[PDB]
Amino acid sequence: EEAEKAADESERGMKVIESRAQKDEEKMEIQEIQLKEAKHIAEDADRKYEEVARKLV
Amino acid sequence: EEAEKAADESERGMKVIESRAQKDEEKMEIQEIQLKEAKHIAEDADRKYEEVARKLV
Repeated sequence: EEAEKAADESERGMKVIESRAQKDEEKMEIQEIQLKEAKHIAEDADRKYEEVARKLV
Repeated sequence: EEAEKAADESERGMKVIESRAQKDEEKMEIQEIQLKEAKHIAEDADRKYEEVARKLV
């Protein structure tokens, strides 16, 4: 019971950190999207920079 | 032995998961850093866009 309880406590710890890994996986994925979008914009803003800068020229 | 093993599976679970959760925290932090760098590129790419777009106006 104590070992199983330890296993359960260990799983509870694990579920908090598994959930944390998942929160971080989700944040990572959100951030990965934000990265492709932040970089998309870095590039798009530069694409637009050139479109407008070209017009500026 | 199965319960202690379960404790060890759950504890190993935590070691792998905690380390993984940290790897995910790091990948997440990396995506945060990268999206922020990309976002900052976007802040400047957009800022530069604004400067040329404003200058275009």
